[PDB]
Amino acid sequence: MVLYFIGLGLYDERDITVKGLEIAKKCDYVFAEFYTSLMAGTTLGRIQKLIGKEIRVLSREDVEMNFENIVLPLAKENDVAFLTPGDPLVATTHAELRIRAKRAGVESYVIHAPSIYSAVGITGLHIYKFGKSATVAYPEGNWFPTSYYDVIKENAERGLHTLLFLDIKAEKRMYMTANEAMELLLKVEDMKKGGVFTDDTLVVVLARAGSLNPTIRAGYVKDLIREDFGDPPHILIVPGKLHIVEAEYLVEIAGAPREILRVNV
Amino acid sequence: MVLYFIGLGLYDERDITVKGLEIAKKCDYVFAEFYTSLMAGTTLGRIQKLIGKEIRVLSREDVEMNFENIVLPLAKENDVAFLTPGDPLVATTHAELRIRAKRAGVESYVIHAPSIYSAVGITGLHIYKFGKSATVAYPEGNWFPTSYYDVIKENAERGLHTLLFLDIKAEKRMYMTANEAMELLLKVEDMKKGGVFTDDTLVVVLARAGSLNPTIRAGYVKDLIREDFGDPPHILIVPGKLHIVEAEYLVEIAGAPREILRVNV
Ligand SMILES: Nc1ncnc2c1ncn2[C@@H]1O[C@H](CSCC[C@H](N)C(=O)O)[C@@H](O)[C@H]1O
Ligand code: NA
Repeated sequence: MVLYFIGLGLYDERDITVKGLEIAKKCDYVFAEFYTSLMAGTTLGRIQKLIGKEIRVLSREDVEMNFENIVLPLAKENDVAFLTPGDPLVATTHAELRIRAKRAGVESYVIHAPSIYSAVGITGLHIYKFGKSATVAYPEGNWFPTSYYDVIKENAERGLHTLLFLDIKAEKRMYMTANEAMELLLKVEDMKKGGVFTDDTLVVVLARAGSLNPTIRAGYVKDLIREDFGDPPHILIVPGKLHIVEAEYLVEIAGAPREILRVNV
Repeated sequence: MVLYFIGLGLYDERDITVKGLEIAKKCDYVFAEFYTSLMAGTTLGRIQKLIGKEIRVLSREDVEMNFENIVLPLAKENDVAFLTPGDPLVATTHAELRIRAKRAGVESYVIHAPSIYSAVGITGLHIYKFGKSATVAYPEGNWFPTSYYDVIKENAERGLHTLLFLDIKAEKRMYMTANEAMELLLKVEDMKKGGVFTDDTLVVVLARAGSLNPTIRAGYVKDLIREDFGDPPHILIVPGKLHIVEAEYLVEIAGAPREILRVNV
C-alpha cells in the first residue's frame, strides 16, 4: 500500500543512499526512469544487480501520462519503488506525481539522494550565491529560444551565479557538451548583444559529478571553448562576481588562471 | 595517504550514500563535525556502529583553526575521512579546507550526500525557480542582522522563491525554529516596512527533511507563526509567483488554504 520515490544519486550505482537501497530491496515492484537524466557512470544491469530486483524502465510518456495506470495500481497491494537519477522531485514535473498518488489513495514517501543542485558545491562557489537556474536548449527549425541567456543576465546583474543544465537527448543518448553550450551562448550574444556571454566571460565546467575523479575546470571562454572536458554529462556555470575565497578555490582546485584573483573579484 | 570529505545526509545514518559507506569503512582515521547542521534522527553511536570506526568529533574551532594540525597530518600517511551532516560543501565553508589539504600536499576527494538545498523539491516548489538564498541569524546583543530580509525582497521582485537556512549554535544545543524565524522577520518588517514579510505573506516550512515523515506545511504567517512543526532542524521558504501546479501541491500535500489556488498572474 506504499509508493517510494527513491533517488539514485549522481553518477553510478553506489550513489544511491543506504536507506534507499535497503528500502528498494524490500519492495515488490521497482520502476525507474532515465529520460530526465542518465546514470553515465553505470548501467541498468549494475543497478538491478545491486538491488536484486527486476527494474521496469518507464518512458516520459509512461510517467507523465500513465503513472496512475502503470505504477499506482500495484502500490495498492504492494510496496512499490520508483527510481530516478539524482534527488526525487527535483525534475520539475515529478512533485505532481505525489498528488496523483494521494488521489489514488496511495501513501508515498520520499527517499533523497545527491543532486547536481547541491553537488555543484564542489566547484567552490557558495551555494547561497546561485540565482535562478536554466537549461541551454538546441535551436531547431524556426525556433531559436534564448531565455537561458536572459537568466544569466538577471543573475549576474545581481552578483549571483547561474547553474546551466545542458540539453539532453535521453533516448538517442545525445548529450550537449559544455563546448557546444558555449558556442550557442556566443551566438546568442551576437544577436542580443547584451554583453552577457563573450570570450572574456569566466565560466566553470563540472563533469561527472559524483565520480571520485570529476572534471572541474574554470577559465575564460576563449580558452575553454575548445578544451576537452571528457565524457558527459557536462554542467555549465556562469559565475557572478566572485568572493576572494571562491576565486582561490577555482585557482587551486579547478586550475583557473591566477588572473581571476583581480579581474573577477 | 588521502583525505575524504564524506557527507552523512539529512536525517539519520542511512542517508549516507553507499559509496560513502564503503569508503568510510576502509579509512584508517575518521573525523567529523556536527555544528554545521542537525541530524535529528541518529546518534554518534549509531554512525560509529554503521561505519565500524570510532569517530573523533571536532568543534568549529578545531576545524576552522586547527584542521591542518589535527586532520591533515594523518592524511599524509593514512586514509582519512572527514564526515559532516548533509553535503559537506553546501552552506558551509568546508570547501576552503580542500585548499589547505592541497597546500599540505594532501589529495582530497568529495563524496556527496543528500542536502537540504535539493530536498526543497519535496515542498512542491520548482527548484529552478529558487533565487539567492540567505540565513536567518540570531540577533547578538545589540547587533541585529537583517540582510536576509533584502534577499527575500530581491527574489520576490523577480518572482523567485527564497530558501532560508535557519541559524544554529550547536555548542548550546540551540536550533532556530521556523516560528522563531518568522518572529525575527516580522520584527525586521516593522523596522523597514518594505511590505516584504507580513502576517499575510505565504510561507512554507520543511522540518526534518530526510525522515520518512517530514513536516511539510504551507500557509499565511499569521496562521503558521505559532503552529508546532516538530523538532528541528527547520528551514523557512518564502515563495515568489507560483505556478498553478506548485499551488496545487502546496494545497494537496502541504495543507495550504485552497485560497492560494487562485493565483494572481
Ligand atoms: N533535514 C533537514 N531539515 C530541515 N532543515 C535542514 C535539514 N538539514 C539542514 N537544514 C537546514 O540547514 C541548516 C544547516 S546549513 C548546512 C547544510 C548542509 N551542508 C546540507 O547539505 O543540508 C539548518 O540549521 C537548517 O535550517
Ligand atoms: Na538554486
